Amino acid sequence: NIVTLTRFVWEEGRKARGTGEMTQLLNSLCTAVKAISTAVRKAGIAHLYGIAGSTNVTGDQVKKLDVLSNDLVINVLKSSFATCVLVSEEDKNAIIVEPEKRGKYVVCFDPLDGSSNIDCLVSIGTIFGIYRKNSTDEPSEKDALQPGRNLVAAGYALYGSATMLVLAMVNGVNCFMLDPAIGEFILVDRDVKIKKKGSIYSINEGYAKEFDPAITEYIQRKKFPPDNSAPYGARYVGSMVADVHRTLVYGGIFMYPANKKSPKGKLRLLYECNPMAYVMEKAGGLATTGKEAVLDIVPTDIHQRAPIILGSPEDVTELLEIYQKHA
Amino acid sequence: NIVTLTRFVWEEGRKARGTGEMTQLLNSLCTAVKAISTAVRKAGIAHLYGIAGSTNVTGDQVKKLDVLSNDLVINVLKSSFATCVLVSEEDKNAIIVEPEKRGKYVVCFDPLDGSSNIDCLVSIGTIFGIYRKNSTDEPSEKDALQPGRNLVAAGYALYGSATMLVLAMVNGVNCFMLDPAIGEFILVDRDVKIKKKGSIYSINEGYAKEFDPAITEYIQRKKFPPDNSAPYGARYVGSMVADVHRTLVYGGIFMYPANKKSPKGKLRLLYECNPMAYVMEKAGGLATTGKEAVLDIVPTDIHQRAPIILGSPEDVTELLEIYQKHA
Amino acid sequence: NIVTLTRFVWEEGRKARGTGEMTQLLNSLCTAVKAISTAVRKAGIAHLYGIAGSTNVTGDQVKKLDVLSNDLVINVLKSSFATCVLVSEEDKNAIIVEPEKRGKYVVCFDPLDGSSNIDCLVSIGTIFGIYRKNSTDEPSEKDALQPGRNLVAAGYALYGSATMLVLAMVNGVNCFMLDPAIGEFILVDRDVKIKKKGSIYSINEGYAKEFDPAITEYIQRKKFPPDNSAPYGARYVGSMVADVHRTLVYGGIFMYPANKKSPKGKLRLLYECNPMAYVMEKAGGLATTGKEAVLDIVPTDIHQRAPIILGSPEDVTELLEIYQKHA
Amino acid sequence: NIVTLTRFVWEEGRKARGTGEMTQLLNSLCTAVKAISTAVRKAGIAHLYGIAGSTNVTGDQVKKLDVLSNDLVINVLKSSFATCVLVSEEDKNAIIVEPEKRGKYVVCFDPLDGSSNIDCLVSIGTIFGIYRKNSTDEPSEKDALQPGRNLVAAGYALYGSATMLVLAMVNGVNCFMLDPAIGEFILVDRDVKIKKKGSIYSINEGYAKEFDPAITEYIQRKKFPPDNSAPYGARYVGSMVADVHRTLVYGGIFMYPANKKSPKGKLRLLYECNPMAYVMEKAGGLATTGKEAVLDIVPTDIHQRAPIILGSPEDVTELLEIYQKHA
Ligand SMILES: Nc1ncnc2c1ncn2[C@@H]1O[C@H](COP(=O)(O)O)[C@@H](O)[C@H]1O
Ligand SMILES: Nc1ncnc2c1ncn2[C@@H]1O[C@H](COP(=O)(O)O)[C@@H](O)[C@H]1O
Ligand SMILES: Nc1ncnc2c1ncn2[C@@H]1O[C@H](COP(=O)(O)O)[C@@H](O)[C@H]1O
Ligand SMILES: Nc1ncnc2c1ncn2[C@@H]1O[C@H](COP(=O)(O)O)[C@@H](O)[C@H]1O
Ligand SMILES: O=P(O)(O)OC[C@H]1O[C@](O)(CO)[C@@H](O)[C@@H]1O
Ligand SMILES: O=P(O)(O)OC[C@H]1O[C@](O)(CO)[C@@H](O)[C@@H]1O
Ligand SMILES: O=P(O)(O)OC[C@H]1O[C@](O)(CO)[C@@H](O)[C@@H]1O
Ligand SMILES: O=P(O)(O)OC[C@H]1O[C@](O)(CO)[C@@H](O)[C@@H]1O
Ligand SMILES: [Mg+2]
Ligand SMILES: [Mg+2]
Ligand SMILES: [Mg+2]
Ligand SMILES: [Mg+2]
Ligand SMILES: [Mg+2]
Ligand SMILES: [Mg+2]
Ligand SMILES: [Mg+2]
Ligand SMILES: [Mg+2]
Repeated sequence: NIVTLTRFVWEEGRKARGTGEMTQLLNSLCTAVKAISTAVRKAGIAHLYGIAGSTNVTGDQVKKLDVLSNDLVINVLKSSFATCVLVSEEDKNAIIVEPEKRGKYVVCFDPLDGSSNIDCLVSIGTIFGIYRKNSTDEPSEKDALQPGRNLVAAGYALYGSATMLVLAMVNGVNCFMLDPAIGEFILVDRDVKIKKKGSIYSINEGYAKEFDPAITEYIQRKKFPPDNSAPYGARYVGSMVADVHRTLVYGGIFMYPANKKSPKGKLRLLYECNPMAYVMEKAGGLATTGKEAVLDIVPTDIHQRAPIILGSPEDVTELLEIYQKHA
Repeated sequence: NIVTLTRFVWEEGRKARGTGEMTQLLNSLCTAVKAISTAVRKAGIAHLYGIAGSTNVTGDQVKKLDVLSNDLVINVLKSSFATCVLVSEEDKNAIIVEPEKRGKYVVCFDPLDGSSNIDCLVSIGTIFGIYRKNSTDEPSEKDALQPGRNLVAAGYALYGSATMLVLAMVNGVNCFMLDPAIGEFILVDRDVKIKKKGSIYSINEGYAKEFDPAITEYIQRKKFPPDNSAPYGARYVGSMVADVHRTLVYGGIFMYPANKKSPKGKLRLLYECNPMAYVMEKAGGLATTGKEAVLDIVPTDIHQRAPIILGSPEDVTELLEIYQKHA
Repeated sequence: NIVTLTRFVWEEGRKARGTGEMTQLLNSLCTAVKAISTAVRKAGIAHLYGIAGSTNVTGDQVKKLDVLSNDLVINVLKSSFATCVLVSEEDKNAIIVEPEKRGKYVVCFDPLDGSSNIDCLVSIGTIFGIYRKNSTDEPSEKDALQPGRNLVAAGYALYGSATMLVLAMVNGVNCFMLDPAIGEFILVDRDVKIKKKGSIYSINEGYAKEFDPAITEYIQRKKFPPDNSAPYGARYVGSMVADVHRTLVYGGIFMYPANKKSPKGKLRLLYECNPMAYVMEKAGGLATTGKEAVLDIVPTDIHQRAPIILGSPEDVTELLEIYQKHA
Repeated sequence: NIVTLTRFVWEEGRKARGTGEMTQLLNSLCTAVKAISTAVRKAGIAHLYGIAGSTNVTGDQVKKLDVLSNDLVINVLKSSFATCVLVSEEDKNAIIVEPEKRGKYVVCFDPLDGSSNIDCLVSIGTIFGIYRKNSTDEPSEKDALQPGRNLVAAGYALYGSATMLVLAMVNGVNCFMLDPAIGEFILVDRDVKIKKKGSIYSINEGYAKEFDPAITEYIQRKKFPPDNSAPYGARYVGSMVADVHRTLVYGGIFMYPANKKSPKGKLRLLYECNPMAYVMEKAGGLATTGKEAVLDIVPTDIHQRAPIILGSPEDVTELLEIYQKHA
């Protein structure tokens, strides 16, 4: 028996006795992701470039891709009827859903992540996190400011060589590969577990001059092992979604620590760090700032940043013990 | 006035006064590339997972994406009628073409490069180079041992967020985007030129402990600019096709130098290094082992390796100077 | 707000307070239909024809299309968990679903209809009818033998110039167009109503010599109107699904009356006539044998045939009154 | 050994000693055909219905499939560099090509035929014919008034259950299936020949009351064979492209004779009748007005109509005899 994304969420929803609202919300993400995937893959681009003449639009319009993604995501989510608040990376303010379309779920998302790789055609993706609304108050920003630990579902779509959607929930992590011939995601990996230990480390070493001594020491150790084993390989694609997926699936460690340009980290906590930390923990892995668990942080700004270290438990831990040794 | 790959090749053929044999060869390759693209993006994956039933099969028994790619290329090329010898990464020996199907061209390719990335869905590609056959004697392996300087055409397809075909000939480098809705590459970037100086460096820093002193000095300068300029950023996807493409388009440098466990470099001369050296030079860049232009090596074995450093002219030149300083 | 098939069935299901089982069953048809559509449209056919060599399958296998369709349909339905009995046109016996996968719904279907048009590439389609199981007995054939009037949902997919899925239920008829770029059906026509009267008649006149006098008289009247208006146009595609859809959407009348080769009609009652009659009545139209309503017939053979006349009410009626005038 | 349309055209070009101008012309058409196909099958229809938002628009304001088709064809042909005059169904006057873009070929086409079928999703097609330019004077409309006998190439694309391109030249008719997964037509039927005698007749029987006596006699014989043979079956899709294709492949006859409200027939000479007459004759069939081979008419107006009867040689001959018997 083959399992499709659609069927899988449905089955899970019954097991959990849902009213179906969260299930429709998930079905809606899928749609969004398929629509983004098709755009990213450049289908229909011959029109932009004149295959039918440059007479095609009467006035002004073409779209950047992340603008489009954002529109797809927002619009599909509202149409779901499952949400009351949304937080996009592209909006200075939480969007609040009209009462007619208002469900009970808060959704944080990065509609298109890894934009310095968009032009060079490198892997890019979409990041999401779902919360249940925890107040009887009219829906506002505060509803989005919960710790990642209160997540009900999270995950990401990866537009790589193929398109994959990874979904994490209370019971674990599942991967579905998009079949673009029939528009259906297919469970291809079930209940995924990251290796305890890894052989790849992933960090942008260009900030070498600004790392703290923990990260400096750890990096040396990945390259000149004290036990004299083979040094870790290094991979940094530059798209968080890509680097984290490879981390999930081959194991190892991903790092985006604090900097002078950012002393608080670069990556966003609501819609980059959190969901990626939820996925890592559901899969037997760790996600820390160096000092504490990403999921336990209570945000104050929807666009707050945080340092993030995630990956195999022995690897992350090894770095936590350096921070400890140092403090 | 939209220019598709087929038209462009056709015209370039006219200007060259071609017999039309090479043009057909290139048309053939486009077709191989669109076919691999669809396979890589997993159209019809649902059949492999029993959508239609017939579910005994999913086991370690069926054709890998890398093997499929190879077959597509060999067959689509032979069917061209323009080739007499092919070299593939995936075969110990050059394939001699059937006298009946024979043509003058010699083709070296890597049907699918970046196979450490395959399972994690990161970008992967196809690299190729085309030579004119030098001797009059029967077609034999040694027809492929010609230095890169002799390349009549060379380039690659990147399967990334989108699929792209980059093609370099005597008079420049051009980029064509695959519109998978119609099966057609659209020229999106004409006569491409790499910038003189980038701000990104690409290398696997995990081999730090095997690096020669110049590579070592070089990295340091990128991190701690002795002149106080901004430090370069780092990127290493792990797929040559992707790292190189980014280098073409954003500028900067890409390096797979010799190291102790790879005393000759790891990347293959005939179908990885030469193809990308040719693109880089046709685009105003450099490609060097550290002591010598890659294109000038006289090859001695079809699977020979070479150290390769390629990218923007100023960034390669700076490194070469370091190499000179280490006499 | 755009409505997708998925969302539409969901919304309807809640309104009707379903446990969701019938809703998953519908979601499962969709999938099946997308999969059939992609096959029919010939995607991936380059493999059959050797694009990768004729070395591709080790032993014996390619599939006819209606065989495939059948496998898709059966397998997707079982996987739904919504069914206990299925009746395919391709199976001499009702399939009975294993108790582990056994839902409460009986499904009758023609997996691929219009097969004399398959080779000439004319429009083809899939026909379905859903019943609720009406016994507390272990599920057997008798569960499929209900009159069309006990239908809970029915409809068809059309693989024409575009692919459309038409769905009828207690409350009416809705059309969704397949967007093959993102694999999603889009409500494009809502609550469809056939015209009271039409200007097209549709019958295979080649059986002229064997019609009864009712049909003979009616045909003359469509061609030499007694009121002297313009004669109806004639259309017979040869695929029931195509002729009936055009009937639904432009109005008029479709006929496949009794014959000597068939004195009982050609078309099958469980999975051709019934669903097509349910769709016609939900849309303000009529479906008769000449003597009685198709939906009211209680079948005795799952593969029983019946005469069928359907289309605009004034048109069908005009023919009923000829039968009456004659009897 | 798989043969794609591009290869086939290329070779036929070699054998013909072509300049390669006509070959490019045909390549261009393939590209137009794949583009219309995608549009007809409704990829990206979700955008027209506000998936991405921007929902003011769906109203009677945006480009019809028929207009889009026309633009694709004109532009893709002009970009060929092989044409000096085009005739389209959709334009009152021939389009003269810009001297800069000029070539020797004259092209008559029907970008989208069967528009009464468009809304019901029944098959529709694109018909074309190519002439060599006869005079030396400036390119003008009258360059298109050449009898069909002069056609250098002719054929059509059928958008049906699958998309097909049928192409007839001096040395035969071949059929190529579009694999929309890779954007490539595959030759599936080589040197096609219509059978001598079919058992299907195609006509709009609704015009019975305007039919000339021979057509009338003819129909009767198909229904009541005076020799007691089996009666022919009837089929009339309503789209010339589909009815004709079926005629090519199953055999039999297709008829649009003159009738009183269409005293000259309805179908257009330059871009409907000639293109299909040429295919039929190159395939061993006949095409006649009833008194004269269609290809021999000297046309006098680019939108002139003609009565046309085409199909198997025995079935056309039988009808012609009836016409002779009516002196
Ligand atoms: N598809 C699903 N998968 C897993 N849990 C679900 C699903 N649907 C609902 N639930 C659980 O039930 C809770 C209430 O669902 P709902 O009743 O739709 O708001 C959710 O917050 C989930 O924890
Ligand atoms: N499409 C083309 N683009 C650029 N150069 C070409 C093309 N076709 C042929 N040539 C040049 O002309 C030489 C002979 O062409 P051919 O007769 O096809 O072998 C080739 O080796 C190329 O150097
Ligand atoms: N998606 C739906 N649309 C319309 N009616 C439905 C739907 N789902 C369930 N129902 C109605 O509720 C009945 C019981 O549904 P179920 O509880 O799924 O067996 C069905 O037989 C339908 O009449
Ligand atoms: N691809 C082709 N297939 C068949 N005949 C061709 C082809 N190309 C050219 N010809 C024949 O040669 C003539 C001159 O070709 P051209 O130089 O392309 O105008 C054409 O009018 C055709 O009759
Ligand atoms: O170039 P930098 O500073 O390493 O940042 C790249 C990071 O930025 C992001 O685009 C988020 O801004 C991530 O996808 C990625 O990890
Ligand atoms: O893991 P390493 O040693 O850095 O290798 C990366 C290189 O591996 C290769 O796959 C070797 O073919 C290249 O595509 C890529 O540049
Ligand atoms: O050629 P005939 O006898 O008119 O039958 C065609 C009919 O047969 C069917 O294929 C069902 O067998 C219908 O789709 C269609 O209406
Ligand atoms: O409805 P009628 O008069 O039979 O016309 C059918 C004919 O109409 C046309 O659309 C006229 O272009 C043809 O495609 C088709 O053969
Ligand atoms: Mg973003
Ligand atoms: Mg981001
Ligand atoms: Mg390689
Ligand atoms: Mg390889
Ligand atoms: Mg059938
Ligand atoms: Mg049938
Ligand atoms: Mg027409
Ligand atoms: Mg037209």
